[PDB]
Amino acid sequence: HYPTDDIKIKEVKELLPPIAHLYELPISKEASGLVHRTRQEISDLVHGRDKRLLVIIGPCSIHDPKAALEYAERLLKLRKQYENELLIVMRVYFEKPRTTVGWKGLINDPHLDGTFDINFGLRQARSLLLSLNNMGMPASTEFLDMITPQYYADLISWGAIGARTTESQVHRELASGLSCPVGFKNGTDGNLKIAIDAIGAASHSHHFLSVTKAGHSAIVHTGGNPDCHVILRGGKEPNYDAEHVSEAAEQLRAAGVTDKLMIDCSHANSRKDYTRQMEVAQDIAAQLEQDGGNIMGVMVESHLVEGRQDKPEVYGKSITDACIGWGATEELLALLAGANKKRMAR
Amino acid sequence: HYPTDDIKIKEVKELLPPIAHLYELPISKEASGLVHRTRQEISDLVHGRDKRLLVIIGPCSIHDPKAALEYAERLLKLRKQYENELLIVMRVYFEKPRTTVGWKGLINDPHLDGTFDINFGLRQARSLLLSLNNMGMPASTEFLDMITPQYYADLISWGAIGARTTESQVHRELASGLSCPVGFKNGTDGNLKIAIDAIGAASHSHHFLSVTKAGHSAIVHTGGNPDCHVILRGGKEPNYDAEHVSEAAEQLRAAGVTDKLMIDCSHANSRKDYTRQMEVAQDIAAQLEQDGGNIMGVMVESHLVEGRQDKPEVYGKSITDACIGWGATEELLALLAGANKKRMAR
Amino acid sequence: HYPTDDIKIKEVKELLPPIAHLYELPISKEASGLVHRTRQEISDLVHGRDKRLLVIIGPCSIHDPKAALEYAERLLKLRKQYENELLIVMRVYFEKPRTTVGWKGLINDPHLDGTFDINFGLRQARSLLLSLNNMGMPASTEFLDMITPQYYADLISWGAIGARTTESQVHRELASGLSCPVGFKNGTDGNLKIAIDAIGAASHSHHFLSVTKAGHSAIVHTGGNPDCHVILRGGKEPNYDAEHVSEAAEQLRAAGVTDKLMIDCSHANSRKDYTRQMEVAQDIAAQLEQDGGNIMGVMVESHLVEGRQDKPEVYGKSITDACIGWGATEELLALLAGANKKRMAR
Amino acid sequence: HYPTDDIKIKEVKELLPPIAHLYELPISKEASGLVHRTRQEISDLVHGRDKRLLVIIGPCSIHDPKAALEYAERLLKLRKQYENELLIVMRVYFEKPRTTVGWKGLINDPHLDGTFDINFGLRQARSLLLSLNNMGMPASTEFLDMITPQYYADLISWGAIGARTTESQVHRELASGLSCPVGFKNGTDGNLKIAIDAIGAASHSHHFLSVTKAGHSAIVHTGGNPDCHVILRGGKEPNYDAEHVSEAAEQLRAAGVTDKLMIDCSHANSRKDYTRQMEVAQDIAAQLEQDGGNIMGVMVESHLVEGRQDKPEVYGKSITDACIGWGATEELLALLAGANKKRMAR
Ligand SMILES: N[C@@H](Cc1ccc(O)cc1)C(=O)O
Ligand SMILES: N[C@@H](Cc1ccc(O)cc1)C(=O)O
Ligand SMILES: N[C@@H](Cc1ccc(O)cc1)C(=O)O
Ligand SMILES: N[C@@H](Cc1ccc(O)cc1)C(=O)O
Ligand SMILES: [Mn+2]
Ligand SMILES: [Mn+2]
Ligand SMILES: [Mn+2]
Ligand SMILES: [Mn+2]
Repeated sequence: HYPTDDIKIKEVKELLPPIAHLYELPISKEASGLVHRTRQEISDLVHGRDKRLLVIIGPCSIHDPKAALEYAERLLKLRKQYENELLIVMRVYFEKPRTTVGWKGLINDPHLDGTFDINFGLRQARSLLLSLNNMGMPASTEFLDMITPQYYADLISWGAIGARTTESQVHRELASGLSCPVGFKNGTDGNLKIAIDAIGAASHSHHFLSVTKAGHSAIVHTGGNPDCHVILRGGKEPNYDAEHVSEAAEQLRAAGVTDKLMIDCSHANSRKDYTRQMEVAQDIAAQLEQDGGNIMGVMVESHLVEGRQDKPEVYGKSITDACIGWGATEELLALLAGANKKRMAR
Repeated sequence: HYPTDDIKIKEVKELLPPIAHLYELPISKEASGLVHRTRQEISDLVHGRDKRLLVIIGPCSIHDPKAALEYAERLLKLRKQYENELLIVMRVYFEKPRTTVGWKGLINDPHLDGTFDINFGLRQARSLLLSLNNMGMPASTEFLDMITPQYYADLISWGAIGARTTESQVHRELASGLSCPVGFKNGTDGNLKIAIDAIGAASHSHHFLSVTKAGHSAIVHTGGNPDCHVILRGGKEPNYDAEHVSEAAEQLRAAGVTDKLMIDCSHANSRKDYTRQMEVAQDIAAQLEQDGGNIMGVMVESHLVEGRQDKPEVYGKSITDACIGWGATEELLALLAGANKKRMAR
Repeated sequence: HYPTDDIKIKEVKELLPPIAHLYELPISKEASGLVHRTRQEISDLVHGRDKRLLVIIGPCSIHDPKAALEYAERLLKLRKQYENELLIVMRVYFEKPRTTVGWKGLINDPHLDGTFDINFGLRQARSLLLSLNNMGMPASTEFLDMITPQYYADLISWGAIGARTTESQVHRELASGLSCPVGFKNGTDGNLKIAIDAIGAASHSHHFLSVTKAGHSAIVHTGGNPDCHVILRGGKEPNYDAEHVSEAAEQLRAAGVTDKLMIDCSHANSRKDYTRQMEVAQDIAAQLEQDGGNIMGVMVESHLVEGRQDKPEVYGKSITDACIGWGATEELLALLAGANKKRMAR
Repeated sequence: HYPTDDIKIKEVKELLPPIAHLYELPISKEASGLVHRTRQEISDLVHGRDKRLLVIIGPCSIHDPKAALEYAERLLKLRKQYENELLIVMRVYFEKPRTTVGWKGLINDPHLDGTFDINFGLRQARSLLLSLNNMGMPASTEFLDMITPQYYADLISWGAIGARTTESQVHRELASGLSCPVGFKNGTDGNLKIAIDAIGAASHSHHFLSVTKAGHSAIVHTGGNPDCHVILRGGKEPNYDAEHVSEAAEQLRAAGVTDKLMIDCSHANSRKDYTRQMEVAQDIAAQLEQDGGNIMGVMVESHLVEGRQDKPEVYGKSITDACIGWGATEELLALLAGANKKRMAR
């Protein structure tokens, strides 16, 4: 026969199934309680029942777990300190999607050297998330595929579907069966309709393909996710100001979905310049003081150290998108806490 | 000890692995030969080694195998008759992605009644593709997820990644290991950079998660797909005309990827009107007559009977997007054949 | 770094999982009814609620399914005719365990030429069992390992654990979770304790290692099989006469298990002389006339044609142990039917 | 559709696949060398190329790994002390086969409380075996089924098939693909032919059903095991003396298999009284000092503290068959080393 199968495949390696990771790193009672509780709390924010600000804040991507747990220990103090004004949740993204050839994230390539030790990667990803939850810091992440969630979704209190996948039917179907609340980002060029469309789609029951905990191909029948919302992350032009929030909210009401939204201070809203995250946060603060009824959260890309680097030389310094440092982070959260205390008190 | 896992999952059900369907419906010598040959012949059009026009043509979605087989028998005659000018490959899409609630396609819901007998669907799909190839008709389809291809990619001569997934990293990774040439559509609002980037991305080696033929979770390390191209399919504005082809070509050369492209006569370029497909085809024909050096194919939604219908009452009429009928198909193909006969003789 | 794993293994090949066979050959409504009620009917014989005689009768091993179906259609007329006196179930054994190099049975080597096409054999075995049941003929078999049952046990009305495996803990555990009544044979040298112990063991809950329907290693927690009994099949000397029955009954009563047993007319009771099966059946008929309260069934090795052959040249003639032909079978059943008519009438 | 499938199954639970354990506890360089060499050294005894006595000695069953490690540390000193005369390998059996309801072993029930935590049991079993090998004590075990060996056979230098399974075709097939040398015991009533038949059978190639390292059902094709021998373990009467050895040797040569055998000092050769293990060993000693040409090994049930316990209330005390203590073990080994010194020196 002429060959027709796997013509462009170098290798297919079997993967340790989720149950193997679950046996080594079973979720503890206290992590279980933190996740259940934070999921519910976030849901209240999504549907306008509590007026705290959800703050998803942390590195662009995790490239070292030691630095991440160190970051978490500082953030934990602010989480407790601002607990009446803000619901702080740590951003634990293992990979930034990239068009150009480059590092594929911590799950994919934990040794940062192109050896793609994914079993170790997933094991590390789960270990980190259990430790964070065990210390009192809830975690959030981006789900890029339909398989990785079986390894650690049980430890995630909030999920994101990125700008590049919000329109994708299979990612919407995934979101409809995710145990956590989910935010959908507007398209890379500013299209908001696709995120509005996605919350619609994700609240309904769907079927997609994936694997069981034991690692076998299966059909997943989901119940719908009622806790979805939009994230404004800019486009050609930023979309974070009051007028864009207003238009967005009107559109969400017309589609019959939640008009409470998140604003990303990073990415195309900061123009890929980390020193502008603070500008976006200040405008949001202004919005919260005047009115700001439709804002329920913000996203901030933050690290121990500011900026970015191509190689992982410097500890707690991003190797993907540039972040603000810890000093600026304390400044940003004091401000948001300050502004939302006034909103909550009106 | 609060629950955190599969909170919004109604059911998970095991799927028959690929090997079960490969065991019952193994590829034949003839089907292997046709797939292999057709994939090569198409790559030749992609890289400009041959100036025949690839015509991806057939129903919007397959909802009846008998009608598809009948359609194929008619198309076969014209595939042979035009074989020196056109490379005709049947469209065999099992689903049409959509945002609203509705029929999820032949793989997901073969009984067209909401039972989701996916084991049956996947079986019928492979059976139809094996039959089409055995009769002399090569097939093409859209790959919407990372698992379904293990079940029938071996029977597919050309693959599409739709507008909604072209920017998705995991779909680009998938394309990088598909055995067939792959077309990337421009975004739903007419964005071409995502498809140009996708070609660049898919030519490189990647890892993604999927399942082995035996249905177990796995790491797939791909080789890169050197045979990818863009498909112009409209957006806010149609992009089929000479001026758009030339803008696209310029952008492709500047990214250092192939400047040969496909034009979808349907969907947003026809504005969802099936009678405008013939208009787009004539415009393409006129370009091939004048120059048209960057056009390597077209896409046409065609069935035995023209139009569309909500319920599958009429034999051979679409229940998804509207199609041209057999009569206009004959004329479209005869038009494109003659226009390309001239381009070829230059 | 020395190799320590799989030193003496030539190949490990993956099987189609049971779900693959179950999907091609699902159990029909009618086959389900037959299996359900025959298991119940037999259970009534084991615990003494009904005085009909279970007759397990058919070839030593199946090597041709067509002969087995032709055998089955003749036997069916007799199953119907003697249904008030005899409960006739066909023997569908796929393999005779042996010590010397030879044919490994219809599952292991369905093509009978040493190519070990196990996927094909499991398929053929299931199809044969399905067709038998669909025609009205219940089936029985011997379970030699802990994995093959997942492929066809749903089609089996009565099971044997052979003389060579009755003492094996893992086989006793299997029996404890088999859906059918099970007969255990006495040891090759005549030891009855191992079968009495086996019945005891198998009535309890156990755990044993096996495979799920999807083919994954699993732990099976069984509930106990309350329907087990012994089979007197001879030893150094035959054990079929009234004295031996009576000694067995007492021992059975002493271990507090059912004192109804089965007598195998073949094997070491006939001493591998198929013409003696008739004399064993005549002894049993006499016991039934006189009393025989502890007999609930008999086993008989029977085919279309008598004797045995080394190669499968002659149609419907055994390639394992020698069987009685069809004419002698008619006599034997008539003999047993008439005798038990009088036992039942008392 | 009446139910016919799994009627008497309480629960099917997925088991961690072997690879999961092999990932947490990979074999080390040193353990590899110890396993590889010992297997070769045993092969040499089996085939008469060295006259050292193989000594399989250790607890009847392991129920505490701390005690097993302490026992091993003491045994190691003797292993080295007597290395020129004896090859001391540790008995590391996890379960003892039972007809009556009892503790089902360390693998099945590591917590000694009916929780059947088999994943943990298998993990513990592997861990113990890896530790033993790491400190320089090779290990030996009974293989009771066709799945457990995938989890630790790589750490085993000698395997036993017990009296209850020696006649079993599937265990013979298992043995034919085991990396270690294998001993087959004579039947529980003293039948030697089954063990002689077993060696014959196990030296040829076989197919049996099992699971891959990845935990999926598979067809195993073995190469044959050339290193099998019998074990004399008594029956209705003891079989350990010169005249039973002589007669066994004769039947062995006559069947064209190795006439070197092992004698079990325990079980039916001791009358199930641990105090008579020594009297058996004294007889073997006398045989060696006169001739003892056919003896290549002995088997001894020994522990730190002598005797049995109904429940595990004491350190280093058997909870299954009764074992001689350390004192009696020092004396037995001295006796054997001394007698065998004399055999080796002529
Ligand atoms: N386990 C995920 C949902 C999920 C289920 C099955 C899958 O295959 C994938 C994802 C959660 O609890 O959110
Ligand atoms: N088998 C596909 C490539 C592929 C391989 C593995 C997967 O999991 C998915 C897709 C092809 O030949 O095109
Ligand atoms: N399926 C078997 C019982 C069984 C279940 C699991 C196994 O792994 C083996 C046997 C029956 O219906 O009798
Ligand atoms: N792994 C075993 C042999 C074996 C192989 C496969 C199995 O499924 C079972 C046992 C050994 O090395 O001795
Ligand atoms: Mn980022
Ligand atoms: Mn369409
Ligand atoms: Mn027989
Ligand atoms: Mn013992």
